[PDB]
Amino acid sequence: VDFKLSPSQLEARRHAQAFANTVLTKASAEYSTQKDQLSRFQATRPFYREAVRHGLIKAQVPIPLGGTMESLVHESIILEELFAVEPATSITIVATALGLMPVILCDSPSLQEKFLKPFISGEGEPLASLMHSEPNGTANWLQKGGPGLQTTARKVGNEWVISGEKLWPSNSGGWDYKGADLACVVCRVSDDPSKPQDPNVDPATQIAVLLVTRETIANNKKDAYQILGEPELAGHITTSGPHTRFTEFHVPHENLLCTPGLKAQGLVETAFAMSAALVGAMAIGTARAAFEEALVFAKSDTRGGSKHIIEHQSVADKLIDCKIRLETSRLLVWKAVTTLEDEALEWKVKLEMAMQTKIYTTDVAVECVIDAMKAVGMKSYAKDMSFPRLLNEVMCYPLFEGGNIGLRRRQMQRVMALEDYEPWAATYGS
Amino acid sequence: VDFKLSPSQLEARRHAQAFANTVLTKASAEYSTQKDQLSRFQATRPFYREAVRHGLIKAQVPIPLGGTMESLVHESIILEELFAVEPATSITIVATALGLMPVILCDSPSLQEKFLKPFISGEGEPLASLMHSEPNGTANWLQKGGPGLQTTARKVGNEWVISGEKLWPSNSGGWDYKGADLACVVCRVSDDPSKPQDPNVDPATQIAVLLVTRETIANNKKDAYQILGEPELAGHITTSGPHTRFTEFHVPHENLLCTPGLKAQGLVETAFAMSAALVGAMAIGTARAAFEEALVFAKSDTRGGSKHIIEHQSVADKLIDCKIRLETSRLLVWKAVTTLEDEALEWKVKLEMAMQTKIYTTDVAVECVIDAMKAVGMKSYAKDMSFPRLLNEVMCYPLFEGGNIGLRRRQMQRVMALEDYEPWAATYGS
Amino acid sequence: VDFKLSPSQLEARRHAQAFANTVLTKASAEYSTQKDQLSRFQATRPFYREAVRHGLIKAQVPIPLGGTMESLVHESIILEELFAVEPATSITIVATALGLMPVILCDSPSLQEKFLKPFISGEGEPLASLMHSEPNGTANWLQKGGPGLQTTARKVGNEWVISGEKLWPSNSGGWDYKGADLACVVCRVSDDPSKPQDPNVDPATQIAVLLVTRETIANNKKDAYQILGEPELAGHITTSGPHTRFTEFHVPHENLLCTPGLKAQGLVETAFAMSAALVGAMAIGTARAAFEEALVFAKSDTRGGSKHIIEHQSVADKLIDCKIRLETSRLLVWKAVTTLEDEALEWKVKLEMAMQTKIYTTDVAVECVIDAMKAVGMKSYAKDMSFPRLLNEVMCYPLFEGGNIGLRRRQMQRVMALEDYEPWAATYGS
Amino acid sequence: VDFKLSPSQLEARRHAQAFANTVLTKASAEYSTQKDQLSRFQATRPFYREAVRHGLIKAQVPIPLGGTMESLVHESIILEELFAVEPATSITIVATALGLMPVILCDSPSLQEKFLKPFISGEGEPLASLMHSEPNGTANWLQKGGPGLQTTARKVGNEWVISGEKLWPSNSGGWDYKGADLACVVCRVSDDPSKPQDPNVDPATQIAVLLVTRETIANNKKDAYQILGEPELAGHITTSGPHTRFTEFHVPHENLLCTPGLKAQGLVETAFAMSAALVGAMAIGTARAAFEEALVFAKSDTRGGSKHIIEHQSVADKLIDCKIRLETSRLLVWKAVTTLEDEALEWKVKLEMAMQTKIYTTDVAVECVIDAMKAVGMKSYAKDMSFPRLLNEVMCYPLFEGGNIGLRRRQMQRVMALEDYEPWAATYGS
Ligand SMILES: Cc1cc2nc3c(=O)[nH]c(=O)nc-3n(C[C@H](O)[C@H](O)[C@H](O)COP(=O)(O)OP(=O)(O)OC[C@H]3O[C@@H](n4cnc5c(N)ncnc54)[C@H](O)[C@@H]3O)c2cc1C
Ligand SMILES: Cc1cc2nc3c(=O)[nH]c(=O)nc-3n(C[C@H](O)[C@H](O)[C@H](O)COP(=O)(O)OP(=O)(O)OC[C@H]3O[C@@H](n4cnc5c(N)ncnc54)[C@H](O)[C@@H]3O)c2cc1C
Ligand SMILES: Cc1cc2nc3c(=O)[nH]c(=O)nc-3n(C[C@H](O)[C@H](O)[C@H](O)COP(=O)(O)OP(=O)(O)OC[C@H]3O[C@@H](n4cnc5c(N)ncnc54)[C@H](O)[C@@H]3O)c2cc1C
Ligand SMILES: Cc1cc2nc3c(=O)[nH]c(=O)nc-3n(C[C@H](O)[C@H](O)[C@H](O)COP(=O)(O)OP(=O)(O)OC[C@H]3O[C@@H](n4cnc5c(N)ncnc54)[C@H](O)[C@@H]3O)c2cc1C
Repeated sequence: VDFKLSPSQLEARRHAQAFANTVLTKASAEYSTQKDQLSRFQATRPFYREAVRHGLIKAQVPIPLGGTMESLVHESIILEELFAVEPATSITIVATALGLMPVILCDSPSLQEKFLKPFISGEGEPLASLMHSEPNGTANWLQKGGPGLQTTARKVGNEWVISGEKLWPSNSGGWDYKGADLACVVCRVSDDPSKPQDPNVDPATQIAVLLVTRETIANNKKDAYQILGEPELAGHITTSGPHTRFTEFHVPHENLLCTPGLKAQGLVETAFAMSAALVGAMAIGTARAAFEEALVFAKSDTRGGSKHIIEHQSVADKLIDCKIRLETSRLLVWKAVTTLEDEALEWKVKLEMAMQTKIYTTDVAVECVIDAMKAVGMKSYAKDMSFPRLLNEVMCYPLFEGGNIGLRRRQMQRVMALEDYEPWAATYGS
Repeated sequence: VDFKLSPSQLEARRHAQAFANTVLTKASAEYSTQKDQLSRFQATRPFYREAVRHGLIKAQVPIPLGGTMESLVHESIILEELFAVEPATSITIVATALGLMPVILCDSPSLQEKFLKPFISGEGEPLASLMHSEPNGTANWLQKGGPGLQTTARKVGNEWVISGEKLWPSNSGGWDYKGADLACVVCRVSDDPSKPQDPNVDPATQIAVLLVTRETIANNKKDAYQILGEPELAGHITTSGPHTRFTEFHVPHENLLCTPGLKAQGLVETAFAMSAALVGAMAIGTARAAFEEALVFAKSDTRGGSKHIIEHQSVADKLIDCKIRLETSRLLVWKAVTTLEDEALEWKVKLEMAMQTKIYTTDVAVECVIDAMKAVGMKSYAKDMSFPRLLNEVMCYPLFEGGNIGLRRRQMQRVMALEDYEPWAATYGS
Repeated sequence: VDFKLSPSQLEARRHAQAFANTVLTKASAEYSTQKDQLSRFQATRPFYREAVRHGLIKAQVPIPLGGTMESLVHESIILEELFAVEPATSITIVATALGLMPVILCDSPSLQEKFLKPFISGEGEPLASLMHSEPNGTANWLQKGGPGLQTTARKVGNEWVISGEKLWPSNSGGWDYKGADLACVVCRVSDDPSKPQDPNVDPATQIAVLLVTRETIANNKKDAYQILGEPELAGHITTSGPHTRFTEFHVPHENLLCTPGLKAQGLVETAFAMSAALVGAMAIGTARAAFEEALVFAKSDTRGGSKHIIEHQSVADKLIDCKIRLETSRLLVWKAVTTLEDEALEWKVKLEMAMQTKIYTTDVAVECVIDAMKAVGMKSYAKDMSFPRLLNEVMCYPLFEGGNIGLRRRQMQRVMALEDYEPWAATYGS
Repeated sequence: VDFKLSPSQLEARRHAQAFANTVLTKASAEYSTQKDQLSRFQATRPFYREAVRHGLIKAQVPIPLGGTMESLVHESIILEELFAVEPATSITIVATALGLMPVILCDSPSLQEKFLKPFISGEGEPLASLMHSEPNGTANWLQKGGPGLQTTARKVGNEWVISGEKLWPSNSGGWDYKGADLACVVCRVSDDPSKPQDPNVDPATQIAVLLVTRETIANNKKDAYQILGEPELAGHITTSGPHTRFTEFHVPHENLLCTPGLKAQGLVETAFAMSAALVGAMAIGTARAAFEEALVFAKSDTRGGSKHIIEHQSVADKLIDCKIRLETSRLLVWKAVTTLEDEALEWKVKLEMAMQTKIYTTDVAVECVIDAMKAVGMKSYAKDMSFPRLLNEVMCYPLFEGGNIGLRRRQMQRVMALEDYEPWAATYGS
């Protein structure tokens, strides 16, 4: 046990720091004049282009597979620094890394080689998307007896036909609504999309993931793929996770990521449990910019009295608590990622640790922005301070990458319920 | 001890709902299409005009002073209700009420007759503002040995000369930046305003209130009253509370609301204690809107599953916690306004109850919207639900109207520390 | 609406305070010297005797039925003052009250007259118990599908035969293990006590309540009613709430309280809803003792510094939090028992209000004792202060009178899920 | 960054579980029959004897000093295992670790060799005690202008003369009230103890540590050293920390630990910072006992339902919240201790980290035990579960070892207020 950072870990951080200040700081002058969600997301392209030009997309892909990813701790340190300054574009890198996951994670070197190609290249503006989420929601997608997913696939010849709607998956229609360079569309296999799911089949056995690229979309009727809309979001106002209708959408059997069933759900599960751990780095960075603006203010403004605000017990108390949450949070994300990475542990041990991390860090970052604001007082509520932005931004986190109430709390409840559950396995082994 | 409502109480409510539904829901369509705080405030003018026509401004003024205000519970009921639908305009009404309070509460019938006449007339869109807050903060305005207010006043012959800046005062510039129809400006008396407050005088002894009209400003040089700015706020985006610089600004002695010193500080303290209790009705309206939107969703939505979202223990739990916060908060606000109205009670007993009320109800309203958003899940985060508006608006309450950390917890703590403190005196008597 | 107390509410307070000061403060000299739960219960008899002689057992039966109960607001006020000083004996009174409740609430003049007679006489030390609780739990006692209560009854000729175990019912074995003077035993009906509950009959349809007296027990065989043990409890170390076995226990049909089924369940439910609301007065008393002990200490102790510790903002903050929780809880309790007494309101509005009361008051009393200890510091942890006793006493409340996690939040949740639920009905009617 | 345990960190754990299971489990039979705090402590003497025989006292001293302590993380893992089973004796081993710390931390090799001999011995029952706390309190001992420590020392010839009272220091009177084998007595230097601390001198410059053995006490008159009492504690009922008076108590110059003043104060600070960090492991163990007992219950108990109660979202949510707290706590304890051992790091940085750890782990473990009791329900309140023991044990943690409100938060506030404060020095370097 050791918490020291190697020189490569410190360079990643200097690097992510330098990119956030020199490039990210300028994003806002471009997007803030834009009209609606997409205009703002599009005003973001030059900065994501830089992100690739700085090698940050290549760093989403492990070295065995062509990329420059050194570890998940490196990745945790980079996201925290990025989010600490500007979640525009930074959010696009992460959506893209999530998009690449189920490939990154498969049995097929040829799929890996085929699909990872534009991201590991160092040029353009390539975008991935794990399209799981729907208009009718997903907390119960694996429930025996229930509607299951409403994006369905049937096999017609040597292709697959997709029928169904998706909502929220970031990046999913690219910069232009012609689609994203790669997108892993998660489906339920239904021969007849007019049939309810069979209440007697395990929903997990019917999962299929089907890659879909700008090519697939194009080799298809102009209306087999339409963008019905784009949510106007409370914060993260430069992201795109549109409403997408699939109508008789043809995709080649070669684009099938793995056997449908338990193996396809495994990859979606594993992808999502990784992003669950990494997302705490996003919360950390946001709440960290809250606390740091609050700290600098409290150490330099006396608010009409004789001493700096930090000298009031109640002010220091709010700051102490933010600090505590940030520190315990970080420790937990690093603990989580390192546990994911450890080949000796069973999956369910790694999954329990990831759910904890997602739940704790996202919940606690909310508390941390709000205490920061409360300590600054009325000033924190005017837009010449970061706080109105941070507050909207920070509320995404318990909600997204699978909300705490619906998904992550249940996934951890299921694991704890198991006969052979070991609460301390990630620490004390066995 | 009795909680049943009277006929006038039930009608006050039916009337406020009818006005919020038929008039206030139409406001968004007008203010949304505007680019800056001030435009969005100006766009609200017709709704304020209807409110006067509906009696609602006249009902900010006590019956014996010519108004129609029936009781502070009547006021409470109406503000919850207005605030459960649309804070735009609603917040103008309550800011006019605060602005009218130091006149309401003074003991001079000729000043009352004169200055309250516009606001009981049934006509126009007259605005009032209590101009207290300052760019440097006010948590410490009564600190002995501190700098004190930065708006000072001095007597020159037969008039008063205001110098310095105000920030945040709702409505203070008016519809058009030529002033509110009535402003009570709170100033610290200083002969040489470039010399520090004397460390040796109780700051409360130097407080003056000066009434400043559209006329007083019209009778001064153009650069003697300058709006330097209008904060862009997170929520309540249709309010106005500019940054105003008074430079050698002449007020007539007949505009002095009373003799400078402890009586003047006392009128201001009593004004902010009353609004400290009432602001809980605002908090409860905004959180009720959250809890109700969530509740209706939880009961009409299975969120891809077999059963309505409310049949899940963790979902019910959040809704239960919100309900309880709403319930306890309303009880407290009614308890507190009823306390303020009790003649048999010492002011310290009334002060303490009003501070409790503001702290609790405002803190817990935030918890309430956030818990509602959580139970609704990802959908609560897009702007075709009310939540992203509700969240930004609720964060105002702990911060504004004297912030809890700096102002109200300290006012309460001064009373608790007094030798003669009777914790339960509002309940069980002296 | 009104919070002013009448002269008899003031008197009731005066009288409960004088009783607690002059009588209840002496109990501890007697019981502390004792070896087990029961001897501590037994050492408390002279104090219950004084309770009876001060008319306090009679004040648990309403005037229409021959007792002196003035109103549930009166009751609340007495409970607060008893528990503010001494829960021993105080607990026995409220347990007697609960055990009388189903006779009180049954619409049957001959039963009322026969069974309440000892409790209105102002003589002896008669005890009553409501025997619902069981060794295997009771949160799921109305679950269709489930095993249901395991105290069953069957009618065998002109009489009823009880077989099963009860645990936790206060006072149930009387002073001497020969039985409470009146016990209401809730059973599930099964003609064959070895058959599992029929999973297609709604459990509420099978509830019976049988009245047992020391005479019913004496006309049974010795081994038909055995006390199997007495829990040694964290706090309230002077209550008896035994483990009881019923083996072939013979009860006269005419000791049957009402027709088995929904009417019988409905009686148990009403009794428990009323104690739900009144138990908040207990939680308040205990929490209030803690707060008032910390307050007086904060106001007189400098802790080796130069000011009373109440002048430290982190000290003030905790006591402010305690005051807020006490104040809200009391308002809530009075709202609840007032709601319960309203004939115009339907059952579910009342039950929901009561559940809300039990949940909030009992959770938040814990926090209020723990924060009071943190305020005082080390010294709170030693038995020359009250805090050790209160700590253990306050933690009963979330758990007993139907726990919040499994009983009260489920009852409240079931109400909130009905299509015809009106959240604000107890406040603004329908 | 690495979280994997070394084979000796694993053996430390095994060794500690073994000791606790085989030895500590037997203490309760012995101490439970004893009728006061000292009697209960005395009953423990055979278990501390066994702990010395297992080398646990020797493991409290670093290797270069003739001890067997391998690292602070080993120490943390050890104390977690002792406290997860039984704080009796365990509490004495850490109290002795603390009493030894001023001596271990001093820069003086022959004083080490002399005073540490009996603790690295492997033999007897030697006790140490850090005697700092006083009847009047210690949160403000360092306050310029305040009263200061009420235990004072003056130089007389070649001896020091102690006057005043200590309260709470653990083990301070020995097994028999003739004193601990080594007590470090913290005094304020004063030539006339009847005269107030000089308000113009920095309290930290007047600090002296005198080492007092059974010999030092033996060489004095009977009434120079006297135990005036022994607090009866809520929890930790077998530990001793008496009320001690010193009256003209004479200590030799060779027993002064170091030069009075800032060097001496720094030795006290350093020792209490180390315990502040390590005490989290005590808190983790108590809260873990609670979590684990409830988790077991939850997966074996249906509570008359048809499913194990962990199957209920509300129950699981409780256990999830506990687990998060214990996980985050442990990470933070390991971070804190590792940070203290970092020679490359500045003291402020180590200090802040240790303060954070104490505040979090000891606050959050109270919540953890209370949540666990809520999940188990009525049953947790009876003394045949371990919860009544845990509940009183846990509430010591936020209070003892420097309370969180008075001491630990204030220390952290002063570091955060420093101009050259680096929030992340411990994670990211300077
Ligand atoms: C910026 C942003 C980016 C996003 N990026 C992506 C992306 O790359 N890929 C993608 O797939 N999605 C993405 N989303 C969606 C995101 O992951 C959501 O978390 C996902 O929609 C699941 O949402 P939900 O947890 O609210 O569950 P929902 O199904 O919408 O359920 C909502 C609520 O119902 C309740 N509930 C439902 N079922 C249960 C139950 N069984 N038990 C208890 N409570 C229950 C819970 O309160 C829950 O909060 C994005 C969203 C945003 C805002
Ligand atoms: C919608 C809206 C309407 C408004 N309407 C009005 C109005 O009608 N009239 C008017 O005058 N103003 C108005 N304002 C301002 C509002 O009343 C503010 O609450 C007021 O500016 C005081 O803010 P503050 O409590 O943050 O104090 P500040 O003095 O600005 O200090 C801010 C922070 O410093 C810390 N702090 C400072 N001093 C202390 C201390 N001694 N102890 C502990 N902590 C301390 C606290 O954390 C505090 O929150 C309005 C603002 C808004 C958004
Ligand atoms: C099991 C056990 C073991 C112990 N072992 C030892 C030991 O080995 N050595 C030893 O010396 N002591 C020991 N004690 C004492 C222990 O370390 C206490 O923490 C110590 O007495 C200080 O307590 P306190 O923090 O409550 O400070 P106090 O000075 O007693 O202050 C009490 C309260 O006053 C308020 N307060 C006072 N000043 C301020 C301020 N300036 N700002 C804000 N709030 C303030 C705070 O709420 C604080 O909680 C032990 C006690 C126990 C129960
Ligand atoms: C001082 C004292 C006096 C008492 N007086 C009486 C009395 O007069 N009469 C009487 O009948 N009893 C009495 N009892 C018992 C008391 O009312 C208990 O509340 C009752 O035993 C039920 O306990 P419980 O809520 O924990 O339910 P249990 O059935 O014992 O359940 C325990 C825990 O399991 C979990 N759980 C079980 N089912 C569910 C579910 N469906 N959903 C979510 N979680 C669930 C919850 O976390 C719950 O807290 C007394 C107890 C004490 C300590």
